[PDB]
Amino acid sequence: NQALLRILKETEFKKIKVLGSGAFGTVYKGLWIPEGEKVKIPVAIKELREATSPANKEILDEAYVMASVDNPHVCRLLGICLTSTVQLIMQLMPFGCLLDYVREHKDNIGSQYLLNWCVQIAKGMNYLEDRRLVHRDLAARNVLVKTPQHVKITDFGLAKKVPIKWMALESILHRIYTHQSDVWSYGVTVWELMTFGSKPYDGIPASEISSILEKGERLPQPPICTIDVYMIMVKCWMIDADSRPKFRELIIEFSKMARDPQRYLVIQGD
Ligand SMILES: *[C@@H](CC(=O)Nc1cc2c(Nc3ccc(OCc4ccccn4)c(Cl)c3)c(C#N)cnc2cc1OCC)CN(C)C
Repeated sequence: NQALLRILKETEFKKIKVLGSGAFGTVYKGLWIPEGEKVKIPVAIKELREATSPANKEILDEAYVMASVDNPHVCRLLGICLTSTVQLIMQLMPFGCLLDYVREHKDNIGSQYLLNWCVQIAKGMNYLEDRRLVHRDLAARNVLVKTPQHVKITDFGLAKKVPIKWMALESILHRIYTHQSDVWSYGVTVWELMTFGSKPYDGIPASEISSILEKGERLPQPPICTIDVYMIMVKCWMIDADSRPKFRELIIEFSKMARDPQRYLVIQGD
């Protein structure tokens, strides 16, 4: 179709530096210069190394699926460069990533800027769930910042070495991913959010995990974060999928907290 996805050619941009990496591919702050038109436009870029190639085209059929998303908390794909390597370009969000960013400013951060981010990310999925689209990878590192008040969800639907420290039991056990597997990736993404970006399990061996969970363990309570909140992070880490809390229920609960965080997220700052 002729969606809102713009197909560009290698003669419209040229990376300039490396921002992030790891996962499927990397990313750089290239410079888009629409052909025939003029306007040094800035944009990122992901040169996905490989995947599996199970035609060299589907890579597109999905793009449009990435270009359809109609959510203010779910980054939408701009264009794409098809060739010896697929190039994913999009609007450059000058702000870091929910991950690093935060980390950067754990000082005067805010009980609100977070008690939302959790509502912004949760509100982001509730849409993906309504579209039969599974992320497969949800982490502070996979969430951009279009403003310390407007966060969006990047990277998702791509898969269509692994984030064991995020995935669930099944996904780790029986490579099974569902609208329930993320609810697990979420409650965590926030934890790293509450503990101002902190590699969960710092130490343990990705392997020893499948077990550590088999008996509900580790993943302490983010000092700050109060109680009722944690129950949200934990209740999301249930071994019985049908036990977790669908985001639709996560958005209504977080919105009930944000309207008075000073009492839900203790902090010795302000
Ligand atoms: C955080 C480092 C960090 O801040 N990295 C970034 C990333 C971006 C991105 N990210 C991004 C995401 C996806 C892209 O494409 C594929 C795609 C798009 C949408 C949905 C699914 N898949 C591309 Cl090309 C880039 C964007 C975008 N879009 C814009 N600006 C970014 C800035 C940036 O850092 C800026 C300093 C922790 N590291 C591990 C990465």
